[PDB]
Amino acid sequence: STPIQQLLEHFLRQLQRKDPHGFFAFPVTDAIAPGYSMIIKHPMDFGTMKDKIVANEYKSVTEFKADFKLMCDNAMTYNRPDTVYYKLAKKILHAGFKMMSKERLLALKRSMS
Ligand SMILES: COc1cc(-c2cc(C)c(=O)n(C)c2)cc(OC)c1CN1CC(O)C1
Repeated sequence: STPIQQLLEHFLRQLQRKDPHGFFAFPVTDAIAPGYSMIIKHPMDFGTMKDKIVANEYKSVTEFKADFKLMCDNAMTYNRPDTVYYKLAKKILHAGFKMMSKERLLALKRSMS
């Protein structure tokens, strides 16, 4: 395992503990959500992101943040605002971007000197 992999696994774990029922743990299927694929063209989930970290598919924290935003955006695009999925996606989005903020990544960048 590499330093970037270790850092991405930490961010992922801290994000995964916000989803207790595992609604974002594995991909959304047409069986679980009717006509999902007709609406969501670029699907994403925590499990897909885990495989990518392991496969060393992330060159930056930005690439990781982009797949995380994608996951939350898809849940807010498919589901209406009064649903449990939309509300959880909104909360985990705000949580991930506070945790992976410019101020936090800057403090980290400066600690690598
Ligand atoms: C992958 O797992 C599920 C994902 C969803 C889900 C549905 C929509 C529409 C949606 O946008 N997102 C993001 C997730 C719903 C599920 O069923 C209640 C499950 C089943 N699992 C949950 C565990 O408790 C059983």
